[PDB]
Amino acid sequence: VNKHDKEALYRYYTGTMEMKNISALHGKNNLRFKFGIKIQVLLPGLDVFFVQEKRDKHDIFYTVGGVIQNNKTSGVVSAPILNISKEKGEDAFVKGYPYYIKKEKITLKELDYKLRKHLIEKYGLYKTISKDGRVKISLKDGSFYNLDLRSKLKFKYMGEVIESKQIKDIEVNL
Repeated sequence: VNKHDKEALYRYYTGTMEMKNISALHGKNNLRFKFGIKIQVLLPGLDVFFVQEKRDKHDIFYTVGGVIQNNKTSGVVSAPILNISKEKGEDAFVKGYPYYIKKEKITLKELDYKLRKHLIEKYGLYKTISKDGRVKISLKDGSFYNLDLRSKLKFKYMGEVIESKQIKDIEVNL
Protein backbone atom coordinates (compact mmCIF):
# COMPACT_ATOMS: atom_id res chain seq x y z
CA VAL A 1 0.00 0.00 0.00
CA ASN A 2 2.94 2.37 0.90
CA LYS A 3 4.02 3.30 -2.71
CA HIS A 4 7.73 4.05 -3.54
CA ASP A 5 8.70 6.02 -6.74
CA LYS A 6 12.22 6.60 -8.26
CA GLU A 7 13.02 9.48 -5.78
CA ALA A 8 11.82 7.48 -2.68
CA LEU A 9 13.87 4.37 -3.72
CA TYR A 10 17.02 6.43 -4.66
CA ARG A 11 16.86 8.18 -1.20
CA TYR A 12 16.59 4.79 0.68
CA TYR A 13 19.42 2.91 -1.18
CA THR A 14 21.85 5.88 -0.57
CA GLY A 15 22.88 6.55 3.10
CA THR A 16 24.21 2.13 5.74
CA MET A 17 26.85 0.91 8.31
CA GLU A 18 28.15 -2.65 9.10
CA MET A 19 28.71 -3.35 12.87
CA LYS A 20 30.76 -6.63 13.15
CA ASN A 21 31.30 -6.55 16.99
CA ILE A 22 27.97 -6.56 18.99
CA SER A 23 26.41 -8.47 21.97
CA ALA A 24 22.65 -7.58 22.16
CA LEU A 25 19.81 -9.03 24.37
CA HIS A 26 10.55 -7.78 22.62
CA GLY A 27 7.40 -7.05 20.50
CA LYS A 28 7.46 -9.24 17.31
CA ASN A 29 11.04 -10.31 18.37
CA ASN A 30 13.43 -7.27 18.58
CA LEU A 31 17.00 -6.73 20.00
CA ARG A 32 18.52 -3.63 21.75
CA PHE A 33 22.20 -2.45 22.04
CA LYS A 34 24.28 0.82 22.12
CA PHE A 35 26.98 2.00 19.59
CA GLY A 36 26.54 5.82 22.73
CA ILE A 37 23.83 5.46 19.99
CA LYS A 38 20.90 3.36 21.41
CA ILE A 39 19.87 1.03 18.48
CA GLN A 40 16.88 -1.38 18.09
CA VAL A 41 16.64 -4.18 15.40
CA LEU A 42 13.34 -5.85 14.30
CA LEU A 43 13.67 -9.64 13.54
CA PRO A 44 11.62 -10.42 10.36
CA GLY A 45 11.86 -14.23 10.98
CA LEU A 46 27.22 -10.64 16.40
CA ASP A 47 27.34 -8.95 12.91
CA VAL A 48 24.46 -6.55 11.95
CA PHE A 49 23.65 -4.59 8.72
CA PHE A 50 22.40 -1.18 9.87
CA VAL A 51 19.99 0.81 7.66
CA GLN A 52 18.00 3.59 9.47
CA GLU A 53 14.20 3.08 8.99
CA LYS A 54 13.06 5.40 11.87
CA ARG A 55 14.37 7.40 14.93
CA ASP A 56 11.85 7.53 17.87
CA LYS A 57 10.81 10.71 19.84
CA HIS A 58 13.84 10.02 22.16
CA ASP A 59 16.75 8.85 19.95
CA ILE A 60 16.03 5.04 19.58
CA PHE A 61 17.22 4.25 15.97
CA TYR A 62 15.21 1.36 14.33
CA THR A 63 16.42 -1.03 11.54
CA VAL A 64 14.93 -4.35 10.20
CA GLY A 65 16.71 -7.74 9.70
CA GLY A 66 20.45 -7.72 8.87
CA VAL A 67 21.59 -9.59 12.06
CA ILE A 68 24.00 -12.58 11.48
CA GLN A 69 25.49 -14.50 14.51
CA ASN A 70 29.16 -15.78 14.49
CA ASN A 71 30.34 -14.36 11.07
CA LYS A 72 33.90 -13.89 9.61
CA THR A 73 34.35 -10.60 7.64
CA SER A 74 38.21 -10.70 7.20
CA GLY A 75 40.04 -13.55 5.34
CA VAL A 76 36.99 -14.77 3.28
CA VAL A 77 36.16 -13.65 -0.34
CA SER A 78 33.22 -14.92 -2.53
CA ALA A 79 33.10 -13.60 -6.16
CA PRO A 80 29.81 -14.73 -7.81
CA ILE A 81 29.17 -13.48 -11.42
CA LEU A 82 26.91 -10.34 -11.62
CA ASN A 83 25.19 -10.36 -15.10
CA ILE A 84 23.61 -6.88 -15.82
CA SER A 85 21.28 -6.83 -18.92
CA LYS A 86 19.45 -3.76 -20.40
CA GLU A 87 18.23 -5.19 -23.77
CA LYS A 88 16.02 -2.34 -25.24
CA GLY A 89 16.29 1.48 -24.79
CA GLU A 90 18.62 4.41 -25.75
CA ASP A 91 21.86 2.54 -24.71
CA ALA A 92 21.36 -1.29 -24.64
CA PHE A 93 24.22 -3.33 -23.04
CA VAL A 94 25.02 -6.71 -21.38
CA LYS A 95 27.81 -6.70 -18.70
CA GLY A 96 29.01 -9.78 -16.71
CA TYR A 97 31.76 -9.53 -14.01
CA PRO A 98 32.53 -10.92 -10.51
CA TYR A 99 30.59 -9.25 -7.61
CA TYR A 100 33.01 -9.40 -4.59
CA ILE A 101 31.51 -10.36 -1.15
CA LYS A 102 34.08 -10.27 1.75
CA LYS A 103 31.80 -12.16 4.24
CA GLU A 104 31.24 -15.92 5.05
CA LYS A 105 27.43 -15.45 5.47
CA ILE A 106 25.46 -12.42 4.09
CA THR A 107 21.83 -11.32 4.84
CA LEU A 108 19.46 -10.80 1.84
CA LYS A 109 18.94 -7.19 3.15
CA GLU A 110 22.66 -6.25 2.63
CA LEU A 111 23.10 -8.14 -0.71
CA ASP A 112 19.89 -6.37 -1.98
CA TYR A 113 20.83 -2.90 -0.54
CA LYS A 114 24.54 -3.05 -1.65
CA LEU A 115 23.58 -4.53 -5.10
CA ARG A 116 20.96 -1.75 -5.72
CA LYS A 117 23.35 1.02 -4.43
CA HIS A 118 25.87 -0.29 -7.08
CA LEU A 119 23.25 -0.05 -9.94
CA ILE A 120 22.56 3.63 -8.90
CA GLU A 121 26.29 4.70 -8.85
CA LYS A 122 27.55 2.88 -12.02
CA TYR A 123 24.41 2.37 -14.26
CA GLY A 124 22.14 5.19 -12.90
CA LEU A 125 19.16 3.12 -11.57
CA TYR A 126 16.33 5.26 -10.00
CA LYS A 127 18.15 8.28 -11.63
CA THR A 128 18.50 7.93 -15.48
CA ILE A 129 17.36 4.23 -15.84
CA SER A 130 13.68 3.20 -15.18
CA LYS A 131 12.72 1.68 -11.74
CA ASP A 132 11.13 -1.20 -13.79
CA GLY A 133 13.66 -4.07 -13.29
CA ARG A 134 14.09 -7.51 -11.59
CA VAL A 135 17.05 -9.44 -9.99
CA LYS A 136 17.42 -13.29 -9.69
CA ILE A 137 20.07 -14.53 -7.12
CA SER A 138 20.69 -18.25 -7.99
CA LEU A 139 22.22 -20.57 -5.28
CA LYS A 140 24.37 -23.71 -6.03
CA ASP A 141 21.45 -26.02 -4.90
CA GLY A 142 19.32 -24.53 -7.76
CA SER A 143 17.26 -22.40 -5.28
CA PHE A 144 17.01 -18.58 -5.87
CA TYR A 145 15.74 -15.18 -4.55
CA ASN A 146 13.77 -12.50 -6.53
CA LEU A 147 14.35 -8.73 -5.91
CA ASP A 148 11.74 -6.45 -7.60
CA LEU A 149 13.43 -3.02 -8.25
CA ARG A 150 9.96 -1.32 -8.70
CA SER A 151 9.53 -1.39 -4.83
CA LYS A 152 11.97 -1.52 -1.83
CA LEU A 153 12.67 -4.97 -0.22
CA LYS A 154 9.68 -6.22 1.88
CA PHE A 155 10.74 -6.16 5.61
CA LYS A 156 9.79 -9.88 6.00
CA TYR A 157 12.72 -10.96 3.67
CA MET A 158 15.51 -9.00 5.54
CA GLY A 159 15.88 -11.78 8.20
CA GLU A 160 17.05 -14.29 5.50
CA VAL A 161 20.80 -15.30 5.76
CA ILE A 162 22.81 -16.62 2.71
CA GLU A 163 26.10 -18.68 2.57
CA SER A 164 28.30 -16.42 0.31
CA LYS A 165 30.03 -19.54 -1.21
CA GLN A 166 26.58 -20.94 -2.29
CA ILE A 167 25.81 -17.85 -4.53
CA LYS A 168 26.90 -18.68 -8.16
CA ASP A 169 25.35 -15.75 -10.19
CA ILE A 170 23.16 -12.57 -9.76
CA GLU A 171 21.07 -11.83 -12.94
CA VAL A 172 19.83 -8.15 -13.21
CA ASN A 173 17.34 -7.16 -16.01
CA LEU A 174 16.68 -3.41 -16.74
